[PDB]
Amino acid sequence: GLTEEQRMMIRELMDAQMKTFDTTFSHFKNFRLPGVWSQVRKDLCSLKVSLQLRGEDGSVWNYKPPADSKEIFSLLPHMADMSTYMFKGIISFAKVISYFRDLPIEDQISLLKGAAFELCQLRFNTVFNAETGTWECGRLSYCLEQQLLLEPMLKFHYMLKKLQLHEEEYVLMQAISLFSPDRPGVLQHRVVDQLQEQFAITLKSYIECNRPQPAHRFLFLKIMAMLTELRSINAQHTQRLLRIQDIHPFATPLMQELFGISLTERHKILHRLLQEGS
Amino acid sequence: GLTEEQRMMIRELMDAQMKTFDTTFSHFKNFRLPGVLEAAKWSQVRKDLCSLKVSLQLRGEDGSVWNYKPPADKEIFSLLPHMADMSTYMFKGIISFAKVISYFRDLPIEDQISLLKGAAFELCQLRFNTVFNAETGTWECGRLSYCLEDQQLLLEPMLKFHYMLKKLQLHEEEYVLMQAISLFSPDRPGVLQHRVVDQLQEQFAITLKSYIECNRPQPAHRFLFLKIMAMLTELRSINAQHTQRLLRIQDIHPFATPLMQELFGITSLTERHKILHRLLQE
Ligand SMILES: CCC[C@H](CC)Oc1ccc(C(C)(C)C)cc1NC(=O)c1nnn(-c2cc(OC)c(OC)cc2OC)c1C
Repeated sequence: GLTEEQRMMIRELMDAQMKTFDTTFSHFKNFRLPGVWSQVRKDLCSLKVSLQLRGEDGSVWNYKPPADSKEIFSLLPHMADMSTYMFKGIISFAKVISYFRDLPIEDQISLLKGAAFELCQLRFNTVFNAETGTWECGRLSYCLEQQLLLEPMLKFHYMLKKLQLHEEEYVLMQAISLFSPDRPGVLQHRVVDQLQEQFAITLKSYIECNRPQPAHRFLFLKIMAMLTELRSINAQHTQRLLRIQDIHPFATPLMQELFGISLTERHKILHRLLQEGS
Repeated sequence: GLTEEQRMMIRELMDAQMKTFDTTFSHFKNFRLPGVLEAAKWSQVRKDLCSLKVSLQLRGEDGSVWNYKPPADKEIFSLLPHMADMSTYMFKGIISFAKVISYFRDLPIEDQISLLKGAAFELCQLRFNTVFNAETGTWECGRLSYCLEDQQLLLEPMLKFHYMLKKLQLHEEEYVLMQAISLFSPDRPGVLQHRVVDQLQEQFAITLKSYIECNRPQPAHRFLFLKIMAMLTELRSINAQHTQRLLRIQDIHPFATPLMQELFGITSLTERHKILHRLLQE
């Protein structure tokens, strides 16, 4: 049994997730596609994937990427368009949350700047297939091509998928990650921290009310440990992606705002999206 | 051996084939691709498209491979715009091939149109056979490949034609001689100079027959010429079948390029074939 606010808190996060997560990716359209230095290449080989695109008629386009030999940056324009679409649903997810919109406009930008990558990877894990190693995104599919676990990103997705979390546990991780008080640029550190502690208490209470099996022992502490690991991966890959942008500019205008390439003035797209409605 | 006129007859056909056959399909660009998105009229159309089912493969300069798996069953009309662009590109190379031949230029412009109107499909299949892989079942057109999908395929005469013709393992000179015999068919609709085209076709047949006698062993290729003539006869029937299959599909779903509309009878001999007439002047 959870308190009435804990029940209300989960139902709002669940309602916000349903309204702002295009799990079928049907509204993802107008995306770039592949046409018909030593420190950089070591990272891209781990996340090498093949792109599949199913059609409403039943046809299947399949893209096998070129081998290792300006060929490792062919999928990045598409992945930038995909990451931007995912984050636009993340922004809408934050706007629906009542505790988020009541924050100052600068804190809303600072929180989304620090949780952009983390909240996308949590939503990506829900469409990740453990056996096939494929992120099934409705019309689109991303299939990979023992040693991969050395890459923290792939290792994070396999460990998180192994926990077999509920929808409520996924959206609570998004709330705990979004309401991080120690993000760069946050002013209301104390108010955001108070909000984060309530999401953690709600997550801890939910697990005790629905997970009696021994496979889920210490599950709350595992989740909190995964959120810390995901925070480190965020710092690694955000620093890594700036090197690729430095050599081959590929980021969309919204991704450029999130990287640093007044807050409301240099984050014009993010400011406009926070003022717009559903 | 071969007579000096027959030797020069092969040299001209080989020269015409070399100048007009983009064997690597390097100049085939700007083509359409399948996008990322009464009752007896359709019933007869579905039977035609399910016969030949191929998957499209696109190799890239960097090493990437785009692959298109066709759908099942207005969904079976996804590959037609691409094949219309491929056929038109092949037709233009066939027209240029005939224009290089001196025996073809001396014919009236109407007989040139009539011969090209009846042998356009046949000469493309002969060129397509040279890039067909019997083992993999794929037409390798350089960066483009067309792999078939399921004796299940021998039922269609078109696929059976390519496998039987490939088994003969014909030379380049024998292939280009088949094109001349097929191009100079005197019994095409609209042909006027029946005797010239018939005598010209007989000389190409004699040259092809004499070429086999002088460049092949004695007992092994004793009937190779008659096998070739049988394949040309079978190929003429496939042309009549395919031409009728395309008119039914075009009537329901227009996909024909302007050049294909003229060669197939869709809307004087030069009044209804203005595009084909212009390509013969230049
Ligand atoms: C389902 C597709 C995804 C998949 C899920 C983990 O994974 C990838 C797999 C392969 C590749 C290759 C290009 C190497 C082939 C990439 C990814 N993955 C990504 O391309 C990516 N995933 N997240 N982000 C990202 C997003 C952000 O917010 C918009 C952000 O903040 C601005 C920073 C980000 O990166 C540090 C990217 C660029």
